[PDB]
Amino acid sequence: TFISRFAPDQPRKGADILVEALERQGVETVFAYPGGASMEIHQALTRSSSIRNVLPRHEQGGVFAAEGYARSSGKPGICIATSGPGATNLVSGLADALLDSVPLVAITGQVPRRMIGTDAFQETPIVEVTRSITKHNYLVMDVEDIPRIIEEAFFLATSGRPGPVLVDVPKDIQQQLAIPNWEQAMRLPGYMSRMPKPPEDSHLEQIVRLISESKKPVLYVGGGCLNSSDELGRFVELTGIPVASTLMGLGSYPCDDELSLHMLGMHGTVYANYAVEHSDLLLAFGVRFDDRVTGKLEAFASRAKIVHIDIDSAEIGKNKTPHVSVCGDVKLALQGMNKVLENRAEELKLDFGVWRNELNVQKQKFPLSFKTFGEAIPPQYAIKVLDELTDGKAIISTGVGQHQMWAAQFYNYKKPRQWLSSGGLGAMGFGLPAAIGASVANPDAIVVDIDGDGSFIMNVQELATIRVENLPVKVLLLNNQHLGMVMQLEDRFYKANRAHTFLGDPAQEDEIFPNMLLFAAACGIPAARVTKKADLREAIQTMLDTPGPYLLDVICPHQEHVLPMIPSGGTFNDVITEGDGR
Amino acid sequence: TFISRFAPDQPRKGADILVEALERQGVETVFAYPGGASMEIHQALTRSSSIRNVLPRHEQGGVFAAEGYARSSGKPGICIATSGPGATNLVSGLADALLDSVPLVAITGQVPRRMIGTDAFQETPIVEVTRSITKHNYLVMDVEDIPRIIEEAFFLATSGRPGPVLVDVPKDIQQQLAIPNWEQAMRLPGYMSRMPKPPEDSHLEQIVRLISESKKPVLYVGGGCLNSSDELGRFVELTGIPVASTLMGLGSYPCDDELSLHMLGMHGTVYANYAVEHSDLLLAFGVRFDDRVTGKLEAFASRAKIVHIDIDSAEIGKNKTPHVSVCGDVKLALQGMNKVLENRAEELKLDFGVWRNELNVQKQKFPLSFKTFGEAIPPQYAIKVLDELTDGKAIISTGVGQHQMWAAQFYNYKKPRQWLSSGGLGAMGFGLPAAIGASVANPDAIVVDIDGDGSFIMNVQELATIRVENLPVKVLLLNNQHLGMVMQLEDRFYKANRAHTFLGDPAQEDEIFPNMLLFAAACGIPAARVTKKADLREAIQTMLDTPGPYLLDVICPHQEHVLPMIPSGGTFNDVITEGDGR
Ligand SMILES: Cc1cc2nc3c(=O)[nH]c(=O)nc-3n(C[C@H](O)[C@H](O)[C@H](O)COP(=O)(O)OP(=O)(O)OC[C@H]3O[C@@H](n4cnc5c(N)ncnc54)[C@H](O)[C@@H]3O)c2cc1C
Ligand SMILES: Cc1cc2nc3c(=O)[nH]c(=O)nc-3n(C[C@H](O)[C@H](O)[C@H](O)COP(=O)(O)OP(=O)(O)OC[C@H]3O[C@@H](n4cnc5c(N)ncnc54)[C@H](O)[C@@H]3O)c2cc1C
Ligand SMILES: Cc1ncc(C[n+]2csc(CCOP(=O)(O)OP(=O)(O)O)c2C)c(N)n1
Ligand SMILES: Cc1ncc(C[n+]2csc(CCOP(=O)(O)OP(=O)(O)O)c2C)c(N)n1
Ligand SMILES: [Mg+2]
Ligand SMILES: [Mg+2]
Repeated sequence: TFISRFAPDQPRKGADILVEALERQGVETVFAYPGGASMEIHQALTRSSSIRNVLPRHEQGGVFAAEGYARSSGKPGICIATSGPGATNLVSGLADALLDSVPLVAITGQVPRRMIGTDAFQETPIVEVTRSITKHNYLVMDVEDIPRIIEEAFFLATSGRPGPVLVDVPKDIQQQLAIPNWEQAMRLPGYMSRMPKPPEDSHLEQIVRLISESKKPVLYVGGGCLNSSDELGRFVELTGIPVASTLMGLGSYPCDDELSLHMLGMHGTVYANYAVEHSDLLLAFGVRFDDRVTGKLEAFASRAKIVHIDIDSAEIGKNKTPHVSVCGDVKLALQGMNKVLENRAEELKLDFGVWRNELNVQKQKFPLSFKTFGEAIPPQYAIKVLDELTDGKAIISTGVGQHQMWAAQFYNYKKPRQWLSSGGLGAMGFGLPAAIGASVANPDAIVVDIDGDGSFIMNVQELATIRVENLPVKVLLLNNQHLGMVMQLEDRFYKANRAHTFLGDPAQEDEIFPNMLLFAAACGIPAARVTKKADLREAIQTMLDTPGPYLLDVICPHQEHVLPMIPSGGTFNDVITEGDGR
Repeated sequence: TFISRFAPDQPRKGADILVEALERQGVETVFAYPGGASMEIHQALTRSSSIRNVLPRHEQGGVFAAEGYARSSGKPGICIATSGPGATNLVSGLADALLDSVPLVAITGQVPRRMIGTDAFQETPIVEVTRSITKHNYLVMDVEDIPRIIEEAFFLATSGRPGPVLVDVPKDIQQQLAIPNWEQAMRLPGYMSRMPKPPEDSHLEQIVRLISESKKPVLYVGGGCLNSSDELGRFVELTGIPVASTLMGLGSYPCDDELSLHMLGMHGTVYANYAVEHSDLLLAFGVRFDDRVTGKLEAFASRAKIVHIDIDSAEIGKNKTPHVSVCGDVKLALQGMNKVLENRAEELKLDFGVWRNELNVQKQKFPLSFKTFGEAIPPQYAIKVLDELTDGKAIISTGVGQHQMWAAQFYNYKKPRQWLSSGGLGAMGFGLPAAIGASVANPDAIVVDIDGDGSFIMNVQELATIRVENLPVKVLLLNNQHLGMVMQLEDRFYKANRAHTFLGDPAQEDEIFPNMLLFAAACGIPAARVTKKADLREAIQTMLDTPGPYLLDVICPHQEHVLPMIPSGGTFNDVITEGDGR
């Protein structure tokens, strides 16, 4: 029973209907940047006693904060912007939320309805621009459609395969007085008709049947299992199948477990890729068969029977045609298969110890390794220290690059929604704002941003947002003074010819530039810089123990390479296991 | 006779054809940020001995730098980015270059042709996204189309009404070897068929005829006259008609002249708006009748015969239907009308001294005024000092807000392409990167960024670009600690109820936050902060005299309001002339 701030017979502004529509959706936090087209919304936002607004310093930071808010909680992330340049600054976040399937709802202001199409002031057709980078978008043409469109937006953004939904609201609609109807149904007939039904018991038995007939099975877990942590953990108990996770599925199955193969793919471990290559049964639960995981599709699981489970019927048979397919919630498919495995425990043999001890041979032969040069800080080792000092219980957001892979390789995430990273779009500067939204969604959680010097500076303006909002965001900056991941491809395929990848000052090469500590100092954030490996443990411990925000400039040798590596479009027999830029 | 770096019978990479296509267009500077999809281009960029690359710290800064490069020189601005997040970061600049008609060419990398549509890694349909915010865009599907598409891109971006043109280049096309054909014609039949012919002598005489018959004529000059500085200066000699410029036409006719009415519109001077309201002939040369200039269209020049000259036939009669219309280059229309006025000098009376001395009455009755409170720095006065200390010969780029209007009101720009500001889209954070491109295009010019604390922080990362590239960019920061322009609308129409407009730290209200000096310090840039009006003249003089970059944190009282003001959709009888937030 919701309690409104207005009488049921009292006319109110359209912006008041919009804010109340958010309150009725359970929204507690929004990331709104004001402007002329959304000032009525920002005015009605102050009249709400339940919706907190985190004012960013850039709308790209606002939408990225809404992603980290969403990614670290499962709730939908809500960002608000004004028309024109405010909306165009959300584009990177919307395309990012789409490719990673993040529940997000973006509300942009717009010129009055009478002015749409005249190339007016701050007038851009944001609906036409964001049509291919959003799950769905709207353009409110009447104040009475506000409750229905907002309900459809949150339903579309959260149900099925989640994604971003944009709601363009003209200025005159925000000002028009009306009495909202909260009981009008949603106009989504063909969407709901396509919502997958619970999986049939016939499909689940044949999958369980194929498990007992298989000798070398591999679990291909991805971002679709973030809500099935317990269901997947029980499923491996009854089967004993090794688990290979994606960049997005990290945390679904604990990386520190003996059955874990960690990450597979281009930068995935050798033993995980070996398991998929030489498997006879591939259980692809909650994945989309990205090119960064398969490489040449004909070589991916070429000797394996593929079982694909998805909530998006478009992903099934999209890149790799499976044997058996199940269109539905993998959380339910695991629940059904679990009670089939325990009731048929005696019937089914289920002892793949020959197969996993074949993989454990590769696990000790080709493990995740890193060199330590003198006292220079290995970035891999620095992240391994953060794992130890936080007991693997810290929410980790990252940028995109070498530091992004090392944060995925050398951290043992125990639970899902702990690993926040742009994997689909791979957007730099995602780290710092995502940690902002994650800290707001989880106030009592250790939130650490493992960013790179190139990614960190892109949205460095959000350091002011961290201090103003008093958020205990930790910034573990892995400063390599380079556009590292691009530099690595230059060393491998372009004879180490630098093409605009150095980020420091060429007039002073051996001086670390920029001095990121002064960036934190400008925003009243305590900062420190560590260079030698001995001082690394205390420095990270100081960052964690110091209350509030903290930036740690961890200096790393730039010649490091992310290993192992499979070149774009290769097979398992093309994995690069050694080598750097020295 | 161009000199290629390759034999005419030698196959070369597609990226080498692309760079050579830029060299053949006279490109001397590009603003490129590397990525996996554009690494081949960045590799071929290093092999060029004539194209300098300014590496930004954010692609939004790269495209804004290309705008300032273009806006301050008339040459086309070229920015390059990678696929996915690199391209989505150009969106704000492309929509900005479209609404302000800035010649710009954007080159984005893309996944190989065989992968377009699979929602691949860093794969977004940038052509579909940017179709409504670009003059035109391309998707290269064969390496042999590179010379033709690049030639069509630069021709479309510069000819007619200029605008942005995007060229999406897949990765496999950059790698494909070929021998380019530089002599293939452009496939633009219906574009060139619509290119306006030189204006007929019949139209120009009737315009000159209407000038002698008119008693109260007003010149409505805009961004279309930036290339007609001399032609417009001679036209007013032969007619004596007062000149009212737009936010975009600033500098076309010197603001310090006795016939100048300065800016008209929402925040335009009272005497300029009075001239248009009580005119009988309105010469609208190079304008588009924006809502920020006309307000209620029925009241705009309601008693005036409207003569509209444009190179875009779509703008003629778009918002305000004119009497006489001329579709063509205003530079030629002025040349034709000039030689008609001097050959008919004796026939035509041409003495509007009764009308301009009627306007000079309003010029002294309601001039541009500002209060000076104690020793607090008036932002208007600070800009007036910069005009004096630079002799009005400094290239000025600004953000968007209160400081943007005061930089337009209280600076006497003597020549066009000296005033760089986002007027159409009104994009914040445009100031600092635009000054970067302007300084590269005009190395020996005084480049000053009159930015606001909200706009400056959005693209503050480009301070590293200024130091690395050793550009003498001056930053005159008008720090009001608020989202000023939005705060002003709160004081006027929302009873001064603050809705997320304060940018400092609420835990320490009287402390200036953030300390922007440490931002400059982090990037090795000398900085200073002035608070008292007496120290203002020496501080600005120190900024100018100090070689290289320099940031001046000018603190201003936030209660200041931009005056005069006409509310959105009003008439001339609705102008607000006094009032602030005190
Ligand atoms: C520099 C860089 C390197 C990278 N290299 C790698 C790498 O080596 N290895 C790697 O794995 N990734 C890598 N990526 C990331 C890669 O591009 C993809 O993000 C990754 O493949 C994601 O795979 P995913 O399908 O598990 O994630 P997602 O895209 O999040 O998975 C979405 C899928 O889950 C389904 N789904 C969602 N909910 C449900 C449900 N309830 N029931 C059933 N299905 C559901 C969706 O329908 C969809 O099919 C890299 C990224 C970057 C930036
Ligand atoms: C906060 C804010 C406040 C603003 N308030 C004002 C204000 O008070 N006053 C004001 O003037 N602006 C104001 N603006 C800016 C406003 O939105 C527009 O940018 C402004 O009206 C531009 O008018 P313009 O047509 O002269 O500029 P432009 O858009 O640059 O003019 C383009 C026109 O010139 C034509 N053209 C180009 N080349 C030629 C040629 N060779 N021959 C003939 N025609 C040509 C084009 O076809 C087109 O019609 C404000 C902006 C902001 C951000
Ligand atoms: C906005 C954006 N631009 C470009 C890219 C392409 N890119 C991917 S990784 C990388 C280099 C980033 O280096 P850094 O952020 O410093 O992390 P590092 O690899 O050095 O550890 C780039 C440019 C991207 N993913 N996003
Ligand atoms: C990216 C973007 N977001 C929002 C707006 C709307 N807007 C226009 S002016 C302004 C306030 C800017 O204040 P500031 O940059 O500090 O300049 P000031 O008015 O304070 O002098 C805003 C938010 C915009 N033009 N661009
Ligand atoms: Mg780095
Ligand atoms: Mg300001």
